[PDB]
Amino acid sequence: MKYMITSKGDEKSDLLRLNMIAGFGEYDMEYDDVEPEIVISIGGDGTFLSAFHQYEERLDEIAFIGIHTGHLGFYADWRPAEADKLVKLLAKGEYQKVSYPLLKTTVKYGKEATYLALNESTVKSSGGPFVVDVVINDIHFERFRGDGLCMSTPSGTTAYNKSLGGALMHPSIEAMQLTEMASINNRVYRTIGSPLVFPKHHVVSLQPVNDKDFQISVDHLSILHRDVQEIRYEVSAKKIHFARFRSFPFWRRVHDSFIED
Amino acid sequence: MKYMITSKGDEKSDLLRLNMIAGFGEYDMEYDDVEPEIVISIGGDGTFLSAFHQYEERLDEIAFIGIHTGHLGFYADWRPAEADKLVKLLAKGEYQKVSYPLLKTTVKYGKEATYLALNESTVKSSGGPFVVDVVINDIHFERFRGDGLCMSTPSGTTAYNKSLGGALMHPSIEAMQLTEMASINNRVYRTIGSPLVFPKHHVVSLQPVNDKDFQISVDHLSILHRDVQEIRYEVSAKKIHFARFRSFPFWRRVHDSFIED
Amino acid sequence: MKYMITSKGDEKSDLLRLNMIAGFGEYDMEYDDVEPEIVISIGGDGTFLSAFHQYEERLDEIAFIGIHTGHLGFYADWRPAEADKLVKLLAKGEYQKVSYPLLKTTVKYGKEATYLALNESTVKSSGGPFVVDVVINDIHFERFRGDGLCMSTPSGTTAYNKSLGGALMHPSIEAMQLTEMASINNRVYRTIGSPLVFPKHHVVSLQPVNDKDFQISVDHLSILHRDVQEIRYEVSAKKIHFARFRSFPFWRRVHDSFIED
Amino acid sequence: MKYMITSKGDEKSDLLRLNMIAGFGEYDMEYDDVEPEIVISIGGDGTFLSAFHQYEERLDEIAFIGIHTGHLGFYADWRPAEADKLVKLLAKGEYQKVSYPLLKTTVKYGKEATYLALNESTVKSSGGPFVVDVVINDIHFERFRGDGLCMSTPSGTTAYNKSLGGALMHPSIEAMQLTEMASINNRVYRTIGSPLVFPKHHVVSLQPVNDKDFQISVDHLSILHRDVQEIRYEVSAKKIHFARFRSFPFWRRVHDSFIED
Ligand SMILES: NCCCN(CC#Cc1nc2c(N)ncnc2n1[C@@H]1O[C@H](CNC(=O)NCc2ccccc2)[C@@H](O)[C@H]1O)C[C@H]1O[C@@H](n2cnc3c(N)ncnc32)[C@H](O)[C@@H]1O
Ligand SMILES: NCCCN(CC#Cc1nc2c(N)ncnc2n1[C@@H]1O[C@H](CNC(=O)NCc2ccccc2)[C@@H](O)[C@H]1O)C[C@H]1O[C@@H](n2cnc3c(N)ncnc32)[C@H](O)[C@@H]1O
Ligand SMILES: NCCCN(CC#Cc1nc2c(N)ncnc2n1[C@@H]1O[C@H](CNC(=O)NCc2ccccc2)[C@@H](O)[C@H]1O)C[C@H]1O[C@@H](n2cnc3c(N)ncnc32)[C@H](O)[C@@H]1O
Ligand SMILES: NCCCN(CC#Cc1nc2c(N)ncnc2n1[C@@H]1O[C@H](CNC(=O)NCc2ccccc2)[C@@H](O)[C@H]1O)C[C@H]1O[C@@H](n2cnc3c(N)ncnc32)[C@H](O)[C@@H]1O
Repeated sequence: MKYMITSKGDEKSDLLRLNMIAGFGEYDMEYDDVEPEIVISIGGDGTFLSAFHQYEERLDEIAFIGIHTGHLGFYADWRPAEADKLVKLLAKGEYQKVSYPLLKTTVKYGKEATYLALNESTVKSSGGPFVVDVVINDIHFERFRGDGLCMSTPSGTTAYNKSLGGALMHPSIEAMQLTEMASINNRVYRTIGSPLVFPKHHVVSLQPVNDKDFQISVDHLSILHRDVQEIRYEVSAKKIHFARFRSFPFWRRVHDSFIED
Repeated sequence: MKYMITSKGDEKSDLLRLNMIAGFGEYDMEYDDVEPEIVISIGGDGTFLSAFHQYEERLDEIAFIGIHTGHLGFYADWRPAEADKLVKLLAKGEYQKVSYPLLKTTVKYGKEATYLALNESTVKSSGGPFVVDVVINDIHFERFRGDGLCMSTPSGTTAYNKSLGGALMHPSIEAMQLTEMASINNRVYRTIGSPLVFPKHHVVSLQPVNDKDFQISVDHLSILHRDVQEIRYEVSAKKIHFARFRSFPFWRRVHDSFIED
Repeated sequence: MKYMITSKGDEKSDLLRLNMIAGFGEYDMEYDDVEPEIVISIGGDGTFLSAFHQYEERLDEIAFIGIHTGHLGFYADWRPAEADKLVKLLAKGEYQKVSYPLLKTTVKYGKEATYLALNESTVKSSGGPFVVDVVINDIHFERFRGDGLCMSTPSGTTAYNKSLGGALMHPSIEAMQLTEMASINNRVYRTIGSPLVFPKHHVVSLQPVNDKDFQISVDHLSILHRDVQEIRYEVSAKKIHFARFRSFPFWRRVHDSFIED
Repeated sequence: MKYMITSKGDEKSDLLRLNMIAGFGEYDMEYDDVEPEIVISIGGDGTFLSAFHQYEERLDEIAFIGIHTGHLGFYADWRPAEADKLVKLLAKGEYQKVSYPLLKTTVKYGKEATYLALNESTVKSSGGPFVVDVVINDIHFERFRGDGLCMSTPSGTTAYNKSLGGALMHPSIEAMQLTEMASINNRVYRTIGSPLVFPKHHVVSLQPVNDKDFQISVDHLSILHRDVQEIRYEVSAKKIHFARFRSFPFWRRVHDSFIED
């Protein structure tokens, strides 16, 4: 029905976008970037991430599709050569939807801000040492000293989380994963070390010890937050929906990206 | 109703066992180690593991309880001082049950053997190099060369899995986790490296490349298997049930064991 | 002969400093913080690091001593109770000196700046992605994409380097060690992963790929450098000298700090 | 002068060997596999390792050369196409020698056995738990519980040591590196975790706690030792010598093997 297309903005992606719009013009399809029902991202995973955040207030009404004009992306998992086939199948419709879990981040001050992540949310200090108390379902778990912390969605586990030693999780698992960035461990300072995987309805709370200023990232976006009293992580009730047109299993996607393609 | 008690076999555990039996004699409780409904393990996690495997054919009819006479165990999570309180609460009954997921291992030859794991199942070679093809839901994922592989239950993630870099997973997540033991990675040999977390109904199959003899462990038990054609891992449909009498959250149990107690 | 004493600045360290000065007044010892021959640091390792950098232009004329008024430090390895014994032994003299290797960092622009490190020097980006070409003795070794890189002295290996997975090296080895911070590794991006240990006279050069702005740290000090053409690492020809009065072996120091004391 | 050639034993390596012998027949070169001065290994690193151990009692009289008929090896670093060039340059002589450090392993019982390693020596248990006390220069450093331990030469650091998280060390550094295999770390059990790098004249001693039977490997060779009282590691005074005919820097060799070739 209603659809829009975002572009990475290079020549290859802009022209693929115009060609798909022309191809869409031959069906009962209406270009609408205010209330689209299909969002096509042409570029890479960064382009797809921006498309998700552009429309994160209408996630239940939108099915996303990614086309990678560079190397294979984990979200942009369609090749440009299949664009005409994609146009045809999209126009007809009757496609199945698959849903991936998302991460909710709440930042409290001394007022509240909430953010939704498709990959992950990270916390680092403003410049000095990073020290937070990690509280799991109101239980004090550890005092973390180090570079920072990363809380990843399942589909995010192949991104920053992977570089930090985290496990790769199949996205059908409604969970979030917390990994450490360079923790100090000696006689007096102790962290768990291992990645931690949390189910739905578990709340991980980060509470400042001394400094209350933190650089908080949500996917690409990174903002300095001041006078922070708490950072709360939990699996969101909201999910992102993908239009699926053929089988591209997650573990094959992992294989193609990290082992060989 | 019917109950039995296993002991580590040292003086401390044998006498605690006899005292609980005497205390149980004052209620409508019958000692039966053929068809018990409550299985009390007195000792450590190894003692608890043997109790589980002693009765793994009646898991749906049994609630397990562990008493640790040494350091705190992840399964034997009751102190000996609470034994009298445990007797009293057990006798009355009306206790809630909590269930943890289990791992099913199938070993095929050229005939079939199946095993149930509460912690993990590992595969190593008989002596020479270990090389297996890793197949996920019939998709060839990687050729693994190294010391071996470990497939862990959620409650097993704090055991061997943790020492191999795996993530700690809350046991409410029905999953299994595959970690690598010292993989070779160079130009010609590529593994994923990261731990992999699999949901229910995903089948991980290990298939020999040259040598077909493997040392396979299931919890404590380790057996040399010969003429192996395939090793299949999946989350079991069977679950282990614990009698719960108070709140001892998993993440607090993790905290008490690895951070401080 | 000539000596000075730096203090962490809390009450405990200031008063210990005044007491040692009073005790030194009973010997042929002259307080001189312009050209001291003995530099006593009272506080922690951060205090010792500042003392080293305060006098890094007279390293060949100075023997350093650290007193830890908090937990045991790797550089401040004397307890406050031994201060009177230290005064007496220092005044007499005839102490042996031990030398630790240092790291030289050269930053080139489009002009040159050089820095000396006792712990390590790290490179991170100004905000966006960090991408550098790593060149070893003029040989292009890898293109590094990730959070950053850390080059550690031997005595620094128990500090940031340790938290990044680096090896602990005995300080008698004239070397530097390069560790990765969260590198991306997929089909198209490849780093070595492993820590790299370099002997004297090997030059590791970091060369920008796109962005030329970098946040460069040397021990505690962190500075944003702009218009960087190259960052060069090599083991310095200069060494830091410690006054030794009893045996405190490095591996015992490692044991006391990380295993138990 | 005197020379011999070992072969992997496949058709490619046997015929290359015969062709080099025929080519050597045109110079003042004598085939002697009793007291050779040049040892040519044709095959892979395993073939080279066997050549080293075949002649480990005449290391000071022998210069080794490796030809890799498969993928590039770290010791067999010459291609078969250069065999004729190698024959010519070898016959003339006047080649430079480069030396790599070696590892000495002493096994004491209740009698003594000593072994020389070019890659590494590892210790594992006979079947049950592996527990040893790690003693560094007579100082008790840690009690290690886990799968085992690996002590690597510098040139060995790119082999098993690399798969265990160890650092890659340039072979001009006279050192040995100790890495852990899956150590248990909790409240009651503590190891250092990090790889440890030891200079010449440091002695690392492994002492049994309960079981005295250990599976000890030296390069390819693996032997069950019984009634072990101590395992002692130190950098050997003996070195292996390579004939060098052109520049093939170690870090380029690392690059070609792990990054790209
Ligand atoms: N260019 C602006 C936006 C950059 N990123 C977009 C992305 C992405 C992504 N998501 C992936 C996924 N779920 N599974 C596997 N692949 C996934 N990709 C892949 O990652 C690559 C791109 N990303 C990248 O170079 N970032 C470095 C960076 C650092 C600082 C600022 C900006 C960029 C590409 O190949 C794509 O295919 C944003 C995402 O970087 C991830 N990120 C951040 N820091 C690191 C790190 N140190 N190591 C690994 N990933 C990191 C993080 O997770 C974030 O959401
Ligand atoms: N004694 C015969 C039986 C030994 N093990 C019993 C157990 C256990 C256990 N389960 C735990 C859990 N889910 N979460 C946290 N804690 C858990 N425990 C804790 O682990 C300790 C005991 N186990 C141990 O020293 N094993 C070494 C070993 C090697 C070879 C043969 C026999 C023993 C104790 O403190 C207990 O509290 C069996 C279990 O060893 C685990 N295991 C095996 N190898 C390693 C390793 N290299 N690193 C870490 N764990 C290992 C594995 O996972 C197995 O199921
Ligand atoms: N307070 C201002 C100055 C802080 N640091 C002083 C120091 C130190 C030190 N040197 C040590 C050594 N050679 N071997 C073992 N112990 C050694 N110490 C020990 O490290 C602790 C102190 N340092 C620390 O919390 N820093 C966190 C930090 C981050 C950002 C800004 C400021 C501080 C103390 O216990 C002492 O005993 C400076 C040194 O931090 C090291 N550092 C930096 N980031 C990390 C990290 N993520 N993980 C581990 N170390 C880190 C680095 O290496 C630097 O030179
Ligand atoms: N085939 C009989 C003999 C096998 N090995 C010969 C070798 C070698 C070698 N030395 C290398 C070096 N210094 N730097 C880089 N490359 C180096 N190679 C490379 O390693 C590959 C070969 N080796 C291998 O598959 N071994 C697995 C194995 C396990 C159990 C029994 C037999 C073999 C090849 O590509 C070659 O190019 C012996 C050496 O295996 C090393 N080894 C042992 N276990 C592991 C492991 N889990 N992970 C990584 N290496 C391991 C160890 O270190 C030993 O000395």
